Amino acid sequence: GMTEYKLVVVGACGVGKSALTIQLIQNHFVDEYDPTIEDSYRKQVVIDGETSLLDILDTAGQEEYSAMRDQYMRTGEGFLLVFAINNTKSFEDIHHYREQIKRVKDSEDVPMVLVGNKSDLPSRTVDTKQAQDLARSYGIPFIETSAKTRQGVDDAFYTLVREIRKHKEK
Ligand SMILES: *CCC(=O)N1CCN(c2ncnc3c(F)c(-c4ccccc4F)c(Cl)cc23)CC1
Ligand SMILES: Nc1nc2c(ncn2[C@@H]2O[C@H](COP(=O)(O)OP(=O)(O)O)[C@@H](O)[C@H]2O)c(=O)[nH]1
Ligand SMILES: [Mg+2]
Repeated sequence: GMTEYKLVVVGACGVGKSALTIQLIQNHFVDEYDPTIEDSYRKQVVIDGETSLLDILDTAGQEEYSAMRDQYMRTGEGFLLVFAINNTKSFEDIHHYREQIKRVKDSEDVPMVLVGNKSDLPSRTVDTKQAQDLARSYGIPFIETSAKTRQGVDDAFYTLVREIRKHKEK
């Protein structure tokens, strides 16, 4: 079939994984999506002239969840590491998600983007510099998003696809 990219969205409960995914797919802001629904969503997109079918796993369950997730993690070509700028714990969790990804990818080199969500909120608790510096250490892009305003949403996913393309050239 057509060109596909397998994307997985991860990060702490409540960071906005679902809101980001729904903004990408449906172009609206959902503020009360069941925090427990884990499903895959698709979108036909054009990125730098390339038409592809994005397959996006919006994760929600505990660390050990299902065979279907294990399968999605294995096919996963790129990962959005999401935290919320007003939640220090979600940022502190980031290495945990990166560790688990590297584990499911047989330790291999994995396209990723660090995403600081909820950029619209006034009471920032996560230091922008700390996020930039962490992303730099990982060798990955850092993008600030708001699922509310849609700022950064396309950039986050499209950047991830571009990272996958680069990886595929090796
Ligand atoms: C509100 C519920 C929610 O959004 N949750 C976020 C994800 N859940 C979670 N908690 C801890 N550790 C997790 C993981 F390690 C992983 C995971 C597993 C394997 C590879 C990569 C990866 F990110 C996932 Cl998908 C979710 C985790 C808690 C609930
Ligand atoms: N202000 C603001 N709220 C957000 C944003 N993204 C998500 N939320 C809210 O944060 C809560 C959790 O979002 P959700 O997408 O369900 O998080 P998930 O558990 O990671 O899937 C919901 O009340 C959303 O409306 C954002 O960018 N800005
Ligand atoms: Mg969710």
